[PDB]
Amino acid sequence: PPLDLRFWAKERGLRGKTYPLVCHSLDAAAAALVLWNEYLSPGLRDTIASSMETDEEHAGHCIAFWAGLHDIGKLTREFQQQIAIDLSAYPGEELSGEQRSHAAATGKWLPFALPSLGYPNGGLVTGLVAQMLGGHHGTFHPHPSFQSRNPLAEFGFSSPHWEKQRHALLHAVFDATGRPTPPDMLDGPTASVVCGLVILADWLVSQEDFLLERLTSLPADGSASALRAHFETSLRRIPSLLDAAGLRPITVPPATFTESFPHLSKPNGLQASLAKHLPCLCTGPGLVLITAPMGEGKTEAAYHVADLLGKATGRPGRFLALPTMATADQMHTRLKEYARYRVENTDLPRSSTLALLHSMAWLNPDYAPAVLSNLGHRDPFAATDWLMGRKRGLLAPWAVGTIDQALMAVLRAKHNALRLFGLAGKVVVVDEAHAVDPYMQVLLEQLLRWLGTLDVPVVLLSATLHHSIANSLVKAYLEGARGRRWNRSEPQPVSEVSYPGWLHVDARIGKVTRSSDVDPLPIATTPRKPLEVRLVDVPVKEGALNRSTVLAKELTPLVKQGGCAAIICTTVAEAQGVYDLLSQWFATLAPDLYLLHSRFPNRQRTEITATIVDLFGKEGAQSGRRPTAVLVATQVVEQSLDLDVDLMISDLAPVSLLLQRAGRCWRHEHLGIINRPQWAKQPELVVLTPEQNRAPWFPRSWTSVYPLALLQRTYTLLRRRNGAPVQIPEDVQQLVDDVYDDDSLAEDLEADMERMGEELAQRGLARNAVIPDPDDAEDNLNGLTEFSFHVLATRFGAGSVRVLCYYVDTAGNRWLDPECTVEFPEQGTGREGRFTMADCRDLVARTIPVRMGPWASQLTEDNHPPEAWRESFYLRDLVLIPQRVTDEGAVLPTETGGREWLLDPCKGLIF
DNA sequence: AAAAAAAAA
Ligand SMILES: [Fe+3]
Ligand SMILES: [Fe+3]
Repeated sequence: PPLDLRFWAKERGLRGKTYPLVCHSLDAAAAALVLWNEYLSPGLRDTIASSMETDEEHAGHCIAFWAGLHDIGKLTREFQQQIAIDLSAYPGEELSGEQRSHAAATGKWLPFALPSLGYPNGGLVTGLVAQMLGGHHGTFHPHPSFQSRNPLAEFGFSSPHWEKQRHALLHAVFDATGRPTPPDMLDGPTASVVCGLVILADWLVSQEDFLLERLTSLPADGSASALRAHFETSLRRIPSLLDAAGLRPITVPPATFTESFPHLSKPNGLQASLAKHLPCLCTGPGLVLITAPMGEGKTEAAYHVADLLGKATGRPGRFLALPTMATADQMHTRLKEYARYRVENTDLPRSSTLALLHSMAWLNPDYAPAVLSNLGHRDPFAATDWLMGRKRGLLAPWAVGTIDQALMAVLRAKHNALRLFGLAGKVVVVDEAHAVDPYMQVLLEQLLRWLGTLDVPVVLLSATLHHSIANSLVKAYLEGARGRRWNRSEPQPVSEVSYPGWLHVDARIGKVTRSSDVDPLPIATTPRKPLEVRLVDVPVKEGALNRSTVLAKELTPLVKQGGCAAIICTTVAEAQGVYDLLSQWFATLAPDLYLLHSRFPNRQRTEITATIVDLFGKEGAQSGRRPTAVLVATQVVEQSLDLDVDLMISDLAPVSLLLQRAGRCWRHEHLGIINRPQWAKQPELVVLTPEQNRAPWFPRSWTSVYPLALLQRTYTLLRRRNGAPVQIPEDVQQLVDDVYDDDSLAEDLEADMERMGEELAQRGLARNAVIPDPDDAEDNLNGLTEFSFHVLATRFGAGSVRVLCYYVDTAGNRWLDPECTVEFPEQGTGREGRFTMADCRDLVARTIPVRMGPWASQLTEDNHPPEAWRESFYLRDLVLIPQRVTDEGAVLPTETGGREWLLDPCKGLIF
């Protein structure tokens, strides 16, 4: 039966014309063939073809065939009738009432039509292929279950008339894709990756410009030759689609370590070790763990290892995962200049974007941009509009972003196959591994498991990391590589980690090689004085600390001779108070005071951070800008601050964090450009702690952020040391390990029990969130996107919402400032009162993250933005916090949600 | 009671 072109696949946006289902099908086939050849990493074609146990050319054709069958389910009365169409010649299959999606039809039809071409009826291959294609809008469905011997009919495909056309179309794409034979073998995780591929094919050839063009040259009839021609014409056009979307591979030539960093004069201990010992080890897929301090150039080490693992696996793509948006912003810049220098300066990639992947990237004026428009004229690595979209970010050839963007691949959620696919062709590098908590850790573990089975190499960077965590992460990777999980009797892969140190895991044979194994000698780092740690008891007034006496004593030498010092507090109110205390004291004269926590407007925090890393940081010490200054802060000090302080005062915290904090003490001493006042004899950490009145007691505010047992364990650990200073990095790992491993450090058995149960809560909630282990998804993709009864989180806990303070006078008119000069925008200044990106930028610059709590259940009408803001994705979910201002001009504490709020210019948000 | 992230075809 010659096929009927009357059946459509697209209408909308086409100016009254419709695009025939055959044509869209072949476009998709052609798009997949091109993607397979010009987009996929060489080593991913190799992994995919191995699963299917056939050659790359056959694999590709199979895949092109499948992709051209994705919308076969549209060929039904239920879909076709949505527009005007003459179906007089096709009686039967009357509307069932089911309202069943075209992608579900596809998966319901294919299992029972595919055998007519060679596929095994009831076969594993047949089932997966159908299920995968049914998942093409991001949701997988169950295998079709049926009770009769006529499954086609049982599922609604009962018209012989409609059935010939469904078969004509099946044979048409089969013919155009070279009639490939069915593969012998196919498996879940492979199929899930191919699905992402079929999705990217649908998306690319669905762009209105592409469709409006193809509409000029539709085939004349449904003849084989007209259809062969359409396919070929579409083949011709797909590479321009890759160039326009920014998707071309970025390949970097092999080089030595010094060739790759020519402005690096002295290669480091770490660096010399890795570059010397790893190339022999990197023979194929595998994991490298590197644990080392700051200032040891782990960054340059990782780039080099990534290129090694890259070449070995035929994976030129990169994804670098960062703990924060700020650090991802920094690294994206770093990675860009590296790529500029490294790629052949003659042949710049002008149609290959290096993407930045996080939720605040759109509002980045550097990154965000301001069709075949300007093809081959963009700046190399520049962000493309296409790659701004949706869940496309991980399809960029190189990308840097939050670890969260990688974790979303293994969460039960729509289009997680897309992110799996985008990751599958890359080398993935996760930085700051020691910073992922138990919940994130179970997610990182399922990710590692899935990368392992997909042959993607992984570099894990960490500061000092507990051996149990290191073990978990390498065990998961290995579990994926080898196709089965660990036994209770099987010996652990990592029983000790050293700091500094590194480790390599071969996916194939499962062998773990430590650095100590290949050189007995320890790796040399920057020599530093041992860190002095001193416990100072602090009096307690009304369950809180009276830091008064102690702050006076320890800071007095600073008031005389100068120097930089930092006071770290466990909560915001505590930091807010301490700043008030030193505010009043310093009023009696010299020296500078600063305050940083999370509760400042975005612009003001970027401001405070900048003048702070400026004064205390490397560039300030090198510019002679370092003052002759006291920082008050919360755990913001823990991430991403270039600071060098002469003294640090911290509340008690888990040693891991207390050691991380103390990384600021004399951070840049080796560079003898730095003047330390006389009283600064040693690098020293003063740990504050309540004076007790038999297992240590701590303020409730502290035990709300850290587990009491953990505090107790750390206190005991440090007391036991009797004033002895900490050799860095010599005693570091020991302390990290023992604070958990040593049970005599926990005298309060009830609290230690509550701590382990809390961690059990975290791991278990994560275990519910993630997709199945690759071995559980072998013959069935359905649990990848299955959930019932809300979006699943990449981080544990209640989360935050951004708030926007506005101000009211006694009318009351509403203003954005306390002066009441800048009016509150009901509308934004764009044509037709619509908000621009610039509007959203200047607005989001004033917002503040607030921790979720009871207050959010008690909001009213005047806490919600106007009708107009409901339009903008960026402004929609904001919460307004009113601030009364008197006619005299004073700003008053103002009720919202059952408490009072006050935005102070020096202390930020108070409640 | 910290910090941290987070419309497609
Ligand atoms: Fe579709
Ligand atoms: Fe489609």
